[PDB]
Amino acid sequence: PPPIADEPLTVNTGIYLIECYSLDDKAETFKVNAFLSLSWKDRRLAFDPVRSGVRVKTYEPEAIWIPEIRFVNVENARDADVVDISVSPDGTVQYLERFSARVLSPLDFRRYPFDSQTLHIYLIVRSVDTRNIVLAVDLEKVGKNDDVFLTGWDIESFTAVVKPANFALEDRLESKLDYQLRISRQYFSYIPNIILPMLFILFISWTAFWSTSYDANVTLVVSTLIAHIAFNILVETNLPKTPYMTYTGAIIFMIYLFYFVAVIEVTVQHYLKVESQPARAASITRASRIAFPVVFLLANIILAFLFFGF
Amino acid sequence: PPPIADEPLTVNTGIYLIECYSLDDKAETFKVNAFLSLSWKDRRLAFDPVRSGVRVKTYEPEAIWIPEIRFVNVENARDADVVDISVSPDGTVQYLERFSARVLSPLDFRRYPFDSQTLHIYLIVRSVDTRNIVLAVDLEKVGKNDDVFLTGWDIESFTAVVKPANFALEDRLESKLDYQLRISRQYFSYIPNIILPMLFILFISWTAFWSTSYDANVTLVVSTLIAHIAFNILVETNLPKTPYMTYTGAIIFMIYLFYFVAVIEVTVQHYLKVESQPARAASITRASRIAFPVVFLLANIILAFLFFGF
Amino acid sequence: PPPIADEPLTVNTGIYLIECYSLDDKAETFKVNAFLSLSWKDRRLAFDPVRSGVRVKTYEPEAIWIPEIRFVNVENARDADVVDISVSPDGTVQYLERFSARVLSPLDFRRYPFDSQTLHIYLIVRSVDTRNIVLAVDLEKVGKNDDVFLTGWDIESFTAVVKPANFALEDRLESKLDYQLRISRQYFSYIPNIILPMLFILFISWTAFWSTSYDANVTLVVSTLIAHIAFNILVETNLPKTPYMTYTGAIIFMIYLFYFVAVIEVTVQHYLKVESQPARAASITRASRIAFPVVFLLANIILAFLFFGF
Amino acid sequence: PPPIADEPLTVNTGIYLIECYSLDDKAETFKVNAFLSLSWKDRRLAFDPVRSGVRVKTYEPEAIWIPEIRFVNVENARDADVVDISVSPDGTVQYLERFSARVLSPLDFRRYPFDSQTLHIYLIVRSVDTRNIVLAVDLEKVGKNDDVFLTGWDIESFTAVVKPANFALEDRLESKLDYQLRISRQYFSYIPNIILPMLFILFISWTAFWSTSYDANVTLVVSTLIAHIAFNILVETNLPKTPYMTYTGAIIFMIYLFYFVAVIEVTVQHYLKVESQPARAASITRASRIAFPVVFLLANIILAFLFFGF
Amino acid sequence: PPPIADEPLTVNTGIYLIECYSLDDKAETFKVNAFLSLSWKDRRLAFDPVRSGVRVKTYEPEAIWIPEIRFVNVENARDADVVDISVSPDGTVQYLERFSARVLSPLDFRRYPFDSQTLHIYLIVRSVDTRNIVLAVDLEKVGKNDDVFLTGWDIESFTAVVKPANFALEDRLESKLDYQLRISRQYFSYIPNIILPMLFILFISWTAFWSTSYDANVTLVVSTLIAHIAFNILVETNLPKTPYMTYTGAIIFMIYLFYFVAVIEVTVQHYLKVESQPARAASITRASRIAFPVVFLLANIILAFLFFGF
Ligand SMILES: [As]
Repeated sequence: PPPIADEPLTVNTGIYLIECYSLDDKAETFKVNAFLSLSWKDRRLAFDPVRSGVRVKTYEPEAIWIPEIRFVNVENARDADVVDISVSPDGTVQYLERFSARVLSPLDFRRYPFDSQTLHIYLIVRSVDTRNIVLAVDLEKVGKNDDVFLTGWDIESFTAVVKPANFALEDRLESKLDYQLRISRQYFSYIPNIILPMLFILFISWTAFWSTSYDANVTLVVSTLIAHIAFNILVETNLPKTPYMTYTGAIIFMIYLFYFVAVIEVTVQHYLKVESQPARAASITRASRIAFPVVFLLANIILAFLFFGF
Repeated sequence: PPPIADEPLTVNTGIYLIECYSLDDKAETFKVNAFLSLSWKDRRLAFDPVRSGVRVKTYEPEAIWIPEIRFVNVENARDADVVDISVSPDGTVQYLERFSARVLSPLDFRRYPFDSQTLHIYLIVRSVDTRNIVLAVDLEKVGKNDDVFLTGWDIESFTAVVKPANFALEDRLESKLDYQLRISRQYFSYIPNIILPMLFILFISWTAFWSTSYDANVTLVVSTLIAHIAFNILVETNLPKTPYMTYTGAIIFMIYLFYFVAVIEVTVQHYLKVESQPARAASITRASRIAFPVVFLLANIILAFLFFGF
Repeated sequence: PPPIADEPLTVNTGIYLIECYSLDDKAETFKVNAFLSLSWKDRRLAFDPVRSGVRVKTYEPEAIWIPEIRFVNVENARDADVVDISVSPDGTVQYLERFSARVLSPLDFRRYPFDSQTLHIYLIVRSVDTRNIVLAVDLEKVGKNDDVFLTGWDIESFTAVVKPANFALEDRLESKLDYQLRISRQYFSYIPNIILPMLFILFISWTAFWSTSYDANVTLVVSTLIAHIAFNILVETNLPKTPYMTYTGAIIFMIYLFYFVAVIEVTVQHYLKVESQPARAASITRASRIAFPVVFLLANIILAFLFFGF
Repeated sequence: PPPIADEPLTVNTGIYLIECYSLDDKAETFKVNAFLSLSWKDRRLAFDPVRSGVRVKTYEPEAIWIPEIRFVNVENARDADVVDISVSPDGTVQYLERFSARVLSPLDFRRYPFDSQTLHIYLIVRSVDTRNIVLAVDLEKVGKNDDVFLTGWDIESFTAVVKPANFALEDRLESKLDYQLRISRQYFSYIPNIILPMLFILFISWTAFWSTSYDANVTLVVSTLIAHIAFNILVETNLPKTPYMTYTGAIIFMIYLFYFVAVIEVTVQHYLKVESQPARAASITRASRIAFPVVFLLANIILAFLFFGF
Repeated sequence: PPPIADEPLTVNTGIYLIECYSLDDKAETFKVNAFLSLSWKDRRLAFDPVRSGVRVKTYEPEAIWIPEIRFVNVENARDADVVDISVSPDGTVQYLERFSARVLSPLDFRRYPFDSQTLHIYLIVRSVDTRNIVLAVDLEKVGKNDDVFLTGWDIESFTAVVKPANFALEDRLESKLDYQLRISRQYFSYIPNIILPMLFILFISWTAFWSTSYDANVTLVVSTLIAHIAFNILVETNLPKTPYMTYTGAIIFMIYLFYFVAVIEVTVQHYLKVESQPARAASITRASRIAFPVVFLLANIILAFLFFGF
């Protein structure tokens, strides 16, 4: 039984994030638990305050016509408990639920450890014989408690795009709203646990540039290579198959080369050193011990720049 | 209370993918959230527009007879919220739900990293005392929003096989429709993260062909073999027990042989070199350093061709 | 309100597997999604066809008395949606649900990778003031679609034991039926991924029988031992704590010995070789390089036979 | 509407384990699926058999007053389906449900692999204006089918403590009953898979007592130490953080010492052997090769005894 | 139908922990199963005891107006079964449920293995046309059975902050209460299983200070480094990405340096020893064998102090 408007019936939305959690880089999802608020004039519900009880009367959901606001990017439909309904005397309705949904917003792992993401919540509304246009009421959209959590992320700002996108879908226009959650990743921990440990094994690798024992230079350079894979693999886990190159995975891969030529050298500073031409061998090893650190720190400036600097 | 047709009652289906996600190579499943649309003539619902309200009247699901459209390849029954119902005056009904199901379609890992998959959704309908034939209405089957996601997959095309398959099941014919989602894998990331890292460890392996120290050639060749397992295992995880040979697992296994004979050689270039016959030993190592890269790059053309080229 | 039979009321069961999945060797469970079909004469429901509507009338579940068929080996009670009810005129009822349960059937890992399992589904029915006997109707028990999946398993045959087991439980006899699903494991993949890789590391281990450097024979034999654990552990994961010896775990353990004595020898071919008695040492190593492969291939025939051949 | 007793209303309980599974050493829980049976005299329900139908009349749960029997050590409230209700003519009620709960009973990992556990199920009942006392009816407490499973455990005996513990909680006495499940662990598999593999690596370790090459005695003793961690870690996984010392973790830790002094020796038999005093060095190594095996087998008798023998 | 108070209606809360479990350091959550108790005067419910039945009358939840007490830090809404309701004659209502919620409270891993945590439960209540103020009744808040478990934690004390925090949220004041659970970690097991095993591998590392073979000093020091990662990684698992430095992760990282300079030395005591200046080399190694243990034990006092001592 929809409210006989005179034109498109505006319905006034607003989300108040209460809990925010389980951001899942792999699945590109996150859990949210907030308030949903809705308002609309249903002139029928109008009531002489004086002749009746008080300012507003409260109804159960069955009694009133209430507009189906579905979310768009959700796994299942959301779990919502209706907190209150409050018809004003002119026929203005105050609806408030407290939903708990798992949201499917995508992420840009381009700068991975140093990435900033923007999450989305959608809310379509499908029209009928009155058109339904959604729109935001920013007094119930300051939705964000001062304790929203979201581990391993700094939460920058929850806001909403005031202009709805009015699609037409299978012959009844829908109205879609864009609620936005902006987040910076907490990259700190990736340093002591990934970046540094990773760099160290790289350096040890190439003390083989001050050694002359092939036997202890393989035992060295090769053993270190292994550990890099333990890290390569460790990272490549908490991270989806991007069809594009992730910054961290760039440098994590640039590295493999520095282990490769490293080997090449130790191998060469050996074929030379045995081809009775140490003249050359200890010239190479002599230089290797300079070229690598440079070309690395160089390539990383190149890389680092190539990603963030662009 | 079914609509007394005069022949098989056609019911007009149509899916509009809204969200698409959690494709699970291991389980061979994916999550989907779309519109389901249905139409049929229920002459009873017919109504003088002029003597009554307007173009169409809307009903709750309980009021109208509505045909049970179950999905076939689903884990549980799907979670669906009814978006709208709209009986036309001739008795034509417009049903629209927004279901959210976890779909069980199988995949062909034959070309694994470079594989293209086709996913399915089925929709049977069980007949009664009127036969029910489903059929597609392609205006509500352009079902695919321009933001369907599906991480790690490029989405080629959502369409449907217009001719239903009319089975007879336990004495009431059912009508089944085939909705098709075609996808190409995003193979890019498998390169910097699996293929390349994997090839590198292989090459280092066989710098042992320019070494002459057994001790540093095992520490070398053996250490590299281990890492290959870290990769072998890494891959063999995000991947079901195919009863058949997966391309990537082919080359991932072809490799083990190149590690084996590698060892064989270093081992031989040692039993020879100590059987006072370096004449031979440094003839073998001499050639090993050519045969392996060739026979590999050769075998890979052979392999690569054997898979994609056929 | 049970149907006043004149003796034990037979209820006619039948399962039609539609989906079959998530077989979990660790938990000894599997997921299933099938039809449940039931029939019984409730003479009360009988109806003059001529004086009434048609062949059969359909009821909602609340209207008719319907016998509680619980499954026995289930985690929670099963999730079932009622597909149809059809009382015949003599009072014969056609019930059809589509349940989706997680089933708890045990497995025999004795021949592990080459094991064949038989899964079970039970269906008790608890009697009241008429005795209830269940029994199978094999026209609704050809339950098995031609697309049942069950990854990593070949599905041999779904059938049922026609004779119910009529227990008496806490004073009301129950009737239990045995539905059986027989499956052979798809052992193929365990070859390129476990068995072979495993054998290789074993062989490399004992090239130490053609080496004479203790230093490169430990670096060798010990390094390989490690990798075997990586495999030992890998396997010991997707596999419950059987109180009995699993074939694969037999040979996976027989192996440890061949690594042990291997060490013993290299260690001995060293205490001898340094006790100025290479006379003996290179006699041992001489034989070791024959005994091991034999005694192995021998023990494996012994083992293999001991398991499958008995 | 409770039954107006004349004193404490006795309610007669009884559990019949049907399925038993997912014992979780880490979480200290287990899943169970059994019958719950209850009896009480509700004189109101009394009925002239002769003037009425038969021996007993059956009711739905809403009709009769039925006593809330909650379980105590449960994660969530239990999932129970009511199997039957049967009021006798004196007003004696026969209630039978089939619940399925996840139970939270603790375990004594003191003798870990060789531990015997006793699990619990509780059933409080909160009184009102008649006191409610629970008590066991041992004819519905032989609850244990002859197929109860519980992988990796031998099930010794399901029984119950006949005397309830009548607490007073927040001013209404409660009555609590103790159902007991006794289980021995199936320790067999821990031998081929943990204990033995673990002892082997220990012995190999100290063939370094018959070697004289520090270089191959470290590559030896150190490589073996690593593998022990692979086992140390493997075990320390399927096992909660006991605030106390687990037998297995005792010997798994005693071991580390035998690796430590082992190293000490090889290290010493080297500082000695190079301080031109092999007089001593090969006196130490000479004895080391006796002391360790003894002091070990000695300490293990000490340990073993200390745990099981006390 | 709310109770027409004369001022803010106080509602009297109280939790009695019955079961406590699944504390999840990674997710920062825990499961709880307790009693919730509520009291309020609803003068309407008042009843002449003499003219009516007895002391108190009991109602079903539907009959009475009952205040919505939502928990705040919960994943989903909590699963609660109503145990009893008991209106006194003045209109005083005794509500008692037994809920089972998964609670989202954060933790301070600063002292990780030796950390003490405080968990929270919240209970808002949203006002209407009478203000609702919650408050604690400490006779139903001694909520904590003498068998609360919580594996791997010693439970210090369950209590509550008597003064509610009265927020105003979207125009209706809410009242929030703070229930507190204080817990000390059971750090014992982390010793035999992490700390000690970890220290051992560190010591062995630097027996390389009494060795002079570079080849056996890398095979030594490098092999031990690997094992430390097996531990580094092991730990870094059961532990969230803190944006801050965890004590255990401090010392677990301080370590890497002692492996690094260790290498440096062995590498140097080799470039020196071969630059025909053993004068120096065996002066360094001479000192290394003192400096490291000191600077370590020193840094650990520094570290240990830095964390716990501040
Ligand atoms: As190694």
